[PDB]
Amino acid sequence: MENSFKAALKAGRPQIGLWLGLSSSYSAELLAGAGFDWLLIDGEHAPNNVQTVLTQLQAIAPYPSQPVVAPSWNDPVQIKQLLDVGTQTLLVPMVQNADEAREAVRATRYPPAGIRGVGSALARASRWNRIPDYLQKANDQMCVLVQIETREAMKNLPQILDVEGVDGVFIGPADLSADMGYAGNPQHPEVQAAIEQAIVQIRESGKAPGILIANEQLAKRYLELGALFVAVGVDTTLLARAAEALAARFGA
Amino acid sequence: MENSFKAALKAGRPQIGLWLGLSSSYSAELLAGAGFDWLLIDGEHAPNNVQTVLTQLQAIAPYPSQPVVAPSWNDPVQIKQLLDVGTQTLLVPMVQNADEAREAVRATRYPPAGIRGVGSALARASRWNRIPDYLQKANDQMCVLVQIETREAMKNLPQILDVEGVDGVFIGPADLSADMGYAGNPQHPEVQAAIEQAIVQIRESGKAPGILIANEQLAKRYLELGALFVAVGVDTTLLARAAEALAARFGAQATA
Amino acid sequence: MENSFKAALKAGRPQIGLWLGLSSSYSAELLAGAGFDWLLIDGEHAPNNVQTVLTQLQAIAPYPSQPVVAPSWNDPVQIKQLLDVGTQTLLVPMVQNADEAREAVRATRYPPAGIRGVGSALARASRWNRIPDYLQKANDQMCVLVQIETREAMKNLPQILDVEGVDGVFIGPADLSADMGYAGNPQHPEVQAAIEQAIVQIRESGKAPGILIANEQLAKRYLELGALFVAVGVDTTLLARAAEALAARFGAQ
Amino acid sequence: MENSFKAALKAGRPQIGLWLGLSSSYSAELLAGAGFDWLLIDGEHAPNNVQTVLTQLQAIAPYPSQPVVAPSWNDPVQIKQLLDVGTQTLLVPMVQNADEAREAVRATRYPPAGIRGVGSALARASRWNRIPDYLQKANDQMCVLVQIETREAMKNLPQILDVEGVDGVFIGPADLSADMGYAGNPQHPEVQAAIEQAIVQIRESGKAPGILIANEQLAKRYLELGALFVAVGVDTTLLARAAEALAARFGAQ
Amino acid sequence: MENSFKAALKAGRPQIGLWLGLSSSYSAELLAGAGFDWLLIDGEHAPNNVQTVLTQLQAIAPYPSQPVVAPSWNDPVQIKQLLDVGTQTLLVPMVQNADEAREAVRATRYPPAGIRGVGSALARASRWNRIPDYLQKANDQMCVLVQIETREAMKNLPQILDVEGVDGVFIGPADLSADMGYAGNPQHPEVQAAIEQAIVQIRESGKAPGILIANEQLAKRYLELGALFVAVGVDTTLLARAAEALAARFGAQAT
Amino acid sequence: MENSFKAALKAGRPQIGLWLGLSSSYSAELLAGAGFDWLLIDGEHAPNNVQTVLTQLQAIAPYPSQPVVAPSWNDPVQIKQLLDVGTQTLLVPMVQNADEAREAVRATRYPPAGIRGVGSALARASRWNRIPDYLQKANDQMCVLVQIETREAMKNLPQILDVEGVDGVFIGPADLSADMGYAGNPQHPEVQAAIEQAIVQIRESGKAPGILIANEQLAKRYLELGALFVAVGVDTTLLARAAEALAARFGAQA
Ligand SMILES: [Ca+2]
Ligand SMILES: [Ca+2]
Ligand SMILES: [Ca+2]
Ligand SMILES: [Ca+2]
Ligand SMILES: [Ca+2]
Ligand SMILES: [Co+2]
Ligand SMILES: [Co+2]
Ligand SMILES: [Co+2]
Ligand SMILES: [Co+2]
Ligand SMILES: [Co+2]
Ligand SMILES: [Co+2]
Repeated sequence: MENSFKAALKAGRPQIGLWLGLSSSYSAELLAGAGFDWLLIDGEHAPNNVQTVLTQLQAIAPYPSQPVVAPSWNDPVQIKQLLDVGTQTLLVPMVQNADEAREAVRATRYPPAGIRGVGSALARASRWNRIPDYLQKANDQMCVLVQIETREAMKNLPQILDVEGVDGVFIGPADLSADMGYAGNPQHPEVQAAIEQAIVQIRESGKAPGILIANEQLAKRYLELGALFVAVGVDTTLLARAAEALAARFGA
Repeated sequence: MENSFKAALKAGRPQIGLWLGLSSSYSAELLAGAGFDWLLIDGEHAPNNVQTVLTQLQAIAPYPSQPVVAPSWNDPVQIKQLLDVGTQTLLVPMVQNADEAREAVRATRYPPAGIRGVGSALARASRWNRIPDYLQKANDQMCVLVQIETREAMKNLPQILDVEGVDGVFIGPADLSADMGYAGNPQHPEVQAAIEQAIVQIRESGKAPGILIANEQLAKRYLELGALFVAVGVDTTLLARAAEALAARFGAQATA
Repeated sequence: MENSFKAALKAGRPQIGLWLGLSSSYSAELLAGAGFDWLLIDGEHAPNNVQTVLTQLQAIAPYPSQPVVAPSWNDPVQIKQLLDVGTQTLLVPMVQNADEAREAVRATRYPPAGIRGVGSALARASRWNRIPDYLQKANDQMCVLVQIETREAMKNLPQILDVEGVDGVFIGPADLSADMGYAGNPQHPEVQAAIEQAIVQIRESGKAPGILIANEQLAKRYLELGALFVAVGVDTTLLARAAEALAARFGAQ
Repeated sequence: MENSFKAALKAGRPQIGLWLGLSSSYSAELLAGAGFDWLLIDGEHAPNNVQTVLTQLQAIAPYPSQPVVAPSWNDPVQIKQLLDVGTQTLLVPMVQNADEAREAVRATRYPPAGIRGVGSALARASRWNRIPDYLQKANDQMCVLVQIETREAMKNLPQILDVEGVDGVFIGPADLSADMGYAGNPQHPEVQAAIEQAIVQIRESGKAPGILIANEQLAKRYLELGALFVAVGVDTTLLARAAEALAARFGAQ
Repeated sequence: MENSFKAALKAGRPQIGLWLGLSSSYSAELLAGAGFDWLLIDGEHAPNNVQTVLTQLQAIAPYPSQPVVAPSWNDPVQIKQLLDVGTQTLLVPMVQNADEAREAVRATRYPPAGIRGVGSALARASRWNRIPDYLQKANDQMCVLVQIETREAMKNLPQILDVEGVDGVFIGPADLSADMGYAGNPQHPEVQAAIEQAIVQIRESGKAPGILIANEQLAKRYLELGALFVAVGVDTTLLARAAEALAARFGAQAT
Repeated sequence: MENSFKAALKAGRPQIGLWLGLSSSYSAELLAGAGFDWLLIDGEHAPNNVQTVLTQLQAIAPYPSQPVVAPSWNDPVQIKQLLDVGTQTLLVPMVQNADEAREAVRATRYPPAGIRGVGSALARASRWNRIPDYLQKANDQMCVLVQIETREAMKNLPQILDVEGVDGVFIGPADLSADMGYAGNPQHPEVQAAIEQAIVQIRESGKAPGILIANEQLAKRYLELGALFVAVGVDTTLLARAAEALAARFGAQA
């Protein structure tokens, strides 16, 4: 049950990812064979739930690409449910301060380190108790990534980076650009300045920076600045744009 | 992406609705062709979730009937999710005061006007970013309808009616009659007085009054008093009652 | 595991039914409480499969109303599958002659009386072998109903009524009226003559006549002539027409 | 509408249960015929939601075994939704004190007794308004069981037992053992001591004690100590362990 | 209930299509807004059934793109079922001769023209009997497209082209190339020759030629030769190829 | 994409299986970790279809246990569909003679060897065209097992064994006992005699015998006789019987 994504990040190995919003275990398997280091199953902005996360985890399982899951909110209940179907790496939206970051971490750990609910007998996570000593091994293989997505989050970043158990800090540019007054224009220089400053600040604390960006040149820039988990595209967009451009080339 | 239901309410055009509790994209399509101005996908009291709301929206889409969604609660996370699958008109249950009404409005609006989370590449709402100016146009096409459903809510109605972004106020007679101590009996005179008083107060404010009522004579009365979005039946009831009546017209059979 | 629909046909007690085409286990439950003697899960003209039939059977189970299933065709493999999920009364479409009726019967019976495939350990039908002597009891609780739906079938009614194991013969007025040249108009005198003649003919053989008809006055006539399983409405129609009438009472009118 | 699990509880009848985590209406039906007094549909630790709870309730309905549902948390909204699809017995997780217990009770009762939202017309719970007088009878048929799963809850037990409407108090050994420093080892003597003490307090207060324990010898011990709703197995475990043993018997030794 | 795809083929307006194998009503909607003239819901080689076809038809409905459905075989029962959920254009696989083509036609028509079973009260196709005189109007709005996919079928093309109610003839290049001994790869001179001669012959008969090909240069060539329904890509391929190229630009490789 | 089950049978290595009729990708995963050599997804007597077969194959994929699928009938179209979602080993019910065996084989092979329809671009089987030279390599990794389940099939067994592409012959005791006149009692000596004779006959032709039997003593005997793919239990039975026995230990009375 070693979490290989977590190990790679701790080792400073950059991981290239794809964001999955098609909410299908079928297209998930198709994309699991595409060569990405990680895949993000989006429970916040795509029509996923615990049940569809489960089937996408099952589809992805035999492939080299590692799954990461975003809950719809920093909710300990939903987090519990996602961990039990086998989620080991979690990308938590809208973490605004160190207290919220701490609660995200505590939501993933069994007592006394946290408040994760115990139900190993019926969890896929323990393979229904086939994994020996699962309850003693689980906490150390959880990888908690928190999203900073507002000015308020930026103010609290130094404190957030001091929270033990926060393995990575992810910058959400859509939300950040909107909160900064540039909605839909994360490429704006003021937003970019905040993003670059944050990436360096995160890496400088010895934690892993991450980000999603559709511009491949920006993605390379962030990697140069020390980003360690970079999502470089989104499935819905890849499909829609490729389809539209094809139709257009035939005058449809 | 302009919200035609919102525009109709703003113009003062009465809209006749059916409540959908069958939680099926199939029956949703069947009912979408029946001639209603609006259909309510009930996420509060029917076994719906974000995924089933999506398929019902897809089913209804080619028809003129406009979808409205009731979330299970005034919860910004659920509202975010419903909006991203394409919900533009929301009927929020159990809005008790103007602070709650304001929170419902803010949940539907992107910053700085609200706290709606941004995920347009993934959203049916933006047609997966096919709408270039989606983020700039979205707020103005959201239609927030708040349900007042308790004695407490009725006391707060004047302040609720001043909340910018509340486009309509809907009276929920089942919850209201129960809160008033008349469960299952909205026909009661004290309940009817609170309802009529509320419709008139809403009307005078310039916002749209709405209500659900299965009694067609009451429905007509409410429309006469100025109600602008009136749901006049429920799919489960229509089906059950028509089926029960039909079986009964044949009754028990003689053994021969 | 007694087939009470079958027993009622044998008692001579007419059974009033509703046709289910909403293809939902939720609306199936709602309608199971509506007071019908039987409910037809339509696998031919509604978007059902073996899986949705199963969930509809589960939904209906605690209610008095008895389920009947129409497969999409007289196909022994599909029939095998529907029986294993627990179907005991079948309404087979487009049965054109005695050969086809015999094949429908044999599809429902274990050897040597037929060719039903054996898989009781897996089957809801046996409650996963919880029911003792299931394999020895099952054949006799099957109720085979065959639809006659064309001029050819009507012509061949006498041979069909001689088939052992055919418990009832059901007239399908939509397909019949179309085949007769009156599509959409089963109320045509020529179609009604064929229907009434058939009902009497079936009644006389000792087998049960059945029919689906949305006109209530016609239904009462068919009952008067001896019909024993009469479906008197369709869920999709009841809902659609009720919704439409309601909207209209508030529209232009 | 009569809640027979609640009735049994009030009569002091010990009820033997099976925990369901397979999240399937198909295996639910198979297990509903197995002879258990009750079945726990786990909304907290199995991949269930309101919709799958509904289908499992429909599957279980015609059997004697009574359903109990664990919501994922003490959340009035989820509780409202679970009640409307027909849940009458709730096993609420992580109830830490008396205030939380009272809020669980209030979430199940209509005004003016509580805050349960009213939507009887489209609820399976009322059979779509086919149950009279549903709204007047519903509150009394709700059965609220609260789970005590931490040292804090154990400390607060005396006060929790004083909450009207709490019909039963359930000890969660997995969560309790972890909270006490023995994760994966509820067998441990000190955990056992805490469990046995709680059962006594509960029984002596006049409320029903409950527990889940897969070790049958410990189950029988808890029953002897006065526990009244005891879940003695988990479907996933029964299936996994049985399959593993079968495979191993055909492998080396 | 007017079948506009049929009307386009009859008018000689070339229709550009995309093949749908993702078997999802969600991606079907996303693709329905991409600007194609038609979309093929593949019930033969993708994990679809009558129920999933229905949901895809519903997702596609409000968009201009017209749905076409390939059943898994020329089976009148499956055809009956597909039609009742609202399919009006069928792409029937492995039609080998004129008799089989005629049987495909008859499966889509009510008596006396065919053997389609009558179930209009519960069919989406009639909008649950809201379309007045549906039973009298339905036949003329059915569009039957037959796939020729073997050397035998190619030999029988002249006779297949003489079958009334066959509105179009589609060449299946993967199956045809396999039958010709090229193991599913149609990019050989002799396969191309067979395809091109067939397109010309179909068009000269006054029927619509169709084809699926992922190579855009070949698609353009087939349009130049008179093909009227050309599918120019497959959803699974577009997605897989787009994703793999993207990973490869960051060094991430699956090859 | 090598079929390891097929290779095992060829090598004469016995494979222990579990029959899956719970029709769930969730329980399929749970049972995939249980230690079996193979798992039978039953499309004939459990409520499965191509779509549910697909999700069970996906669930099973990262485990050692190899999937086998039983179609509902020897139907080329259904076989085509099952193969495209990734099925490589088929257990075909009610194969009665050599013509039927030969047609099962042809249904699994691309031309010229068979009539399997070509749709590689959208098949999980080819992993959407990532498996190089899939169409050229697919035929040799297909494993065709035919079920003999009637007296007629028994009579025709020698010719069935003489059809190339038939990799294994499976005896279906429930159907066979019924056709023989002992419905529900496979244990009857006359059925057992037929079964044992068939097993030796299959082994002697060089091909792999298989059977399903829930009685573990009988299973061991069939293995001793040279059966090479033996299913020793059924998921639904395992679960129902274990649950019932548990309830009964606490007082449950029928
Ligand atoms: Ca510090
Ligand atoms: Ca514009
Ligand atoms: Ca009756
Ligand atoms: Ca000609
Ligand atoms: Ca070879
Ligand atoms: Co964000
Ligand atoms: Co209300
Ligand atoms: Co008919
Ligand atoms: Co617990
Ligand atoms: Co082809
Ligand atoms: Co068999």
